[PDB]
Amino acid sequence: SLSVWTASSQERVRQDDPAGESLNIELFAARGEYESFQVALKAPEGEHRNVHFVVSDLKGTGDSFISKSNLTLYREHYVYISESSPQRGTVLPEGPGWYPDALIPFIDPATNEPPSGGELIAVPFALENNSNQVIWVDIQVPRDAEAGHYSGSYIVSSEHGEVTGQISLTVWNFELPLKPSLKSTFLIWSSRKKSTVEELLKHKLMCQQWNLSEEEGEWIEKYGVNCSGLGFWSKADTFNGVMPPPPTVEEIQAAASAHPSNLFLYNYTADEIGHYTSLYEPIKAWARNLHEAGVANLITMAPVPELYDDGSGSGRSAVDIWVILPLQYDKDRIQEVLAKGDEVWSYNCCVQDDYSPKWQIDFNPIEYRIQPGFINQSLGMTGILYWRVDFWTEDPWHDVLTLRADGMEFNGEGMLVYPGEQVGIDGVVPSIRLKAIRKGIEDYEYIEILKNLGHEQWALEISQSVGPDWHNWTKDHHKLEWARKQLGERINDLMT
Ligand SMILES: [Mg+2]
Repeated sequence: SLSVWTASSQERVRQDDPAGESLNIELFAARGEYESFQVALKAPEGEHRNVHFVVSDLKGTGDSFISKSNLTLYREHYVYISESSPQRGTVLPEGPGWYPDALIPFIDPATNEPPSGGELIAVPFALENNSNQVIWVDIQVPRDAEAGHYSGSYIVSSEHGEVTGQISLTVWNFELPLKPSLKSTFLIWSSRKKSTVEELLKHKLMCQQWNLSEEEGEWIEKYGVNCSGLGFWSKADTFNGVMPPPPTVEEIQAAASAHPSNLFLYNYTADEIGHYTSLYEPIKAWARNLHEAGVANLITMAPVPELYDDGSGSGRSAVDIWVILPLQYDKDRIQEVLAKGDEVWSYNCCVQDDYSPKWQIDFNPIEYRIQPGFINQSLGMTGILYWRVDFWTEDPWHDVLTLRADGMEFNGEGMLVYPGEQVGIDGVVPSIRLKAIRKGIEDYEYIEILKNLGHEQWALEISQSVGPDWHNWTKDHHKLEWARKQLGERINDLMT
C-alpha cells in the first residue's frame, strides 16, 4: 500500500511512473559540494492523507557525523504544460502533461523553521490517485568533512505505514573552492530582494540586477562571488544598431571603485548586435576605454576577425568575453580567440536549432546540467549567461508558459526561481532546473581541478565521452554520473 523508491538528481519522476527497484541511495562527493537524490512515493491501493518525511544525521567512523543540518528538503510541485515548447529536429520536448519543477521547502531559510500559512505546504501531504509524490533531498558536504563513508536514513511515515531507506555517502579527499571557477551572468529584472540574489549565489550563480532605476564584500566572503558587471549599457540590441560615445577611462574607473579591487570586472556593453557591422568602430572605442581602465568587454556576439584587435596597438581583441549560442559555435574562430587570450561563454534561450541542449521545462532535465560543465569544458568555454531568472506569469505556481511569440510557446523561458508567497515564505524558492545548473557548475569544477593537477588531456577525454560538443552529448543521466565518478575517483587518488 506504500511504495517508496529513489531516483538520481537528473532523473525526472513523472506522476504516473511505476515504482523503482531500490529504496536506498549511494552517493559520492567532495568537501564543499552538493549531491542530491529524490524519494518517490506511491499509494497503489487507497490513500494516505497524513504523510511526513524526516532524515537523520549521516554517521561515519566512531563519533564522526555529518549533521542533518546539512540536508535541505523539498516536496516537488508539478505544473501542467498544455502547449508544447517548439518541436524540431531530434532534440524534442516530452509532450503536454504534468512536470515536476517548483520546490516547496520544508524550512524557511529566514527562520530555519517550517513555514506556516502557505497555500501549498511541503509536509504533511496526501498521497492520492495512484499519483506519485516526490521529495528532493540536497546534501551539502561540510568543508571540514573527513574523507570516508557515512550512512544515515530517511523515514517516510503516515497514519497507515512507515518505510525507512538508507543514505550512503562517500566523501572524497578534495574540496571544491567556495569561489567557483566558472563565471556567470544571470539577470534579475523584477525581484530586488537580497534573498533573491542569495538564492542564486547559493546555487553557484553570479547575478546582476537589470533595468535598475537611478534610485557585496559579505557575499564575496560568504558565497565566493567571482565577478561583477559595471552596468554601462549602450542600449544597442538586436533591434537597435545604435551606440552613444563610450564612458571615458576615468568614468569607468569611478564605477569600478565601488567594488573590491581583487574582483574580476566586466561590462555587458551590447546584446546580439552581431549583424550591425556599423557598430565595429564604436565597439572598438568602448573596448579601448574599458581596456585602459582594466575592465573586460562582454558582448553576446560570435568572434569576428575584424574585432580581434581593439585598434590600440596592443593586439588585444575588442571583445574580451564573447558570449555565444550553441548554434553559433565555430571551432576555428573559437580556437583563435582562446589562443590569443579571450574568454568564450555559452548562453541559451528559446528552441533555435535541431540538436543543442534546450532550456525549457519540457526537455530532458539533463540539458540544464550538461551545458555549464561537460560541454563548456570540452569546448574551452569558461562562463555561462542567461537573460532572466524571474520572468513570472500572473499565476507563477500554475502557469509556466512564460513566453508566447510568433506561433511558439516557451515553458520556463527566463524563469528559474518561483515566488515564495504561495508557500508561506518571503523571497524566492528554487526550481529543479536551478539544481541542475548548480550541478553542472560543480562538474565544471571537477575538470578544472584535474587541469590544475596536470591531467587536462585525460579529463577532456572523459569530458568528450559525455559532452564533446553541442551535437553529440549524452541524454542518459547514468552515463553522465559514470563520467563524473571517473573524475572524482581520479582526483581522490591524486590527493591521497
Ligand atoms: Mg503550440
